[PDB]
Amino acid sequence: MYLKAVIFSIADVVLPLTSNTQPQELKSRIDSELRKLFAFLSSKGIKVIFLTNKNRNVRTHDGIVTLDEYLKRKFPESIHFCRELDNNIPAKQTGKAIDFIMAALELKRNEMIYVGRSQEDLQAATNGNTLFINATWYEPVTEYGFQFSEPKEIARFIDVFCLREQLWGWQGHFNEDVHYYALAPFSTYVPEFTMYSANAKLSVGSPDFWIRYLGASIYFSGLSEGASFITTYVGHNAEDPYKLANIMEHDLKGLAVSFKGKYLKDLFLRHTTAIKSQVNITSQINTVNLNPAPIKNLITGERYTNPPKLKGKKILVIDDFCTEGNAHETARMYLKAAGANVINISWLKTINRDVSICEPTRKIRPWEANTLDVDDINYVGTIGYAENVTHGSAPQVLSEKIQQYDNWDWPQ
Repeated sequence: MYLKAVIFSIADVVLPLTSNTQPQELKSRIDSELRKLFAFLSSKGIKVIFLTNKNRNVRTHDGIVTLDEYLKRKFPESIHFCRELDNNIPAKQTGKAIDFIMAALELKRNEMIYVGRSQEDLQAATNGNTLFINATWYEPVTEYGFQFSEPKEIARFIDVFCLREQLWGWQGHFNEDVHYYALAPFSTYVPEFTMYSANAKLSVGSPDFWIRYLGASIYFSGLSEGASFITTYVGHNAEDPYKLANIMEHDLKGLAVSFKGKYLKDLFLRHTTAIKSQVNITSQINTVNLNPAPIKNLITGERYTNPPKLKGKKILVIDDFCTEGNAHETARMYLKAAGANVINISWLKTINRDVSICEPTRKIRPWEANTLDVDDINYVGTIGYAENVTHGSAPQVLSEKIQQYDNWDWPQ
């Protein structure tokens, strides 16, 4: 098991608090779905924790009861860590209540996730470096994605992405600074399979499917630890380089929030159109660089006034396809030149294609255009495909995983 406990907060999750003008049938439906979720978790051996501050009064049809009485009668198979009832529990928003639960239940930090909605619970989860599961069935969120609109979505996320032994279908390392991960193997029989149309929706899967796959694998693998930045690469056409980022921006913002990191949508610039390749690697190197003024505030559009501080910072680079690695290696080359610690993550790894690892013989000016000759490339090694496929991973599983996700329903 990767996931051994799910923490639930109360406000706008178990009980609607912000509003008292909700659809009259919704609270009963949510209670029914929460019981299904908790029973599902129990059936998988996963503990249900309520983490609360006050043993607040709760109005019921029969009268007022305490929160502990309410939870124990409605959701008896649970663990209620309530600060008002136990002075040993640290203040939630410090993050240290996570440390308390880890010790009390003898669990690792990334053996738990944290379902909440309020800003106070977002801080409790993220300051405790636990994955935040943003529950939006009582209070909507418009600023970013990676949301869970009803309790069934949490069970679907867990069942599809969190219970399998293999979080990555392919992964490899080279020297001490090259780290490649891919969610699933991929093989096709057409020459240039597109993930999205020329002029936008995805062709394979969906934004919610991929962000949930990414979130689970990055988190339960331990790979999110210490990540400061998440970014995407750029398409080959300088006139339209952000088609993937544009589709995934909403959800990548939400994943960054949940990781206590920052999503830099336009850290990479495609200043000139290149040959599509993921072909000599100079085609990539000579047509991209780092943006010295990326968007700092995706709400306002305000840009950094000085280049982001990347030295010694861990950055997750996410792309859709990895074939021979020309895109990821170029992304790594620029970020490494700026002093960052780079993780290269792909949705899909093309089968029977090896990744050539490259290092420049000449110095890179990472924040502006560079023009390298083919002789300026040192091919230092290879992360092969066959040698690094994880057990049970085949190009046939992605189809089955999307089908399982798209048609998911409560089991019997």
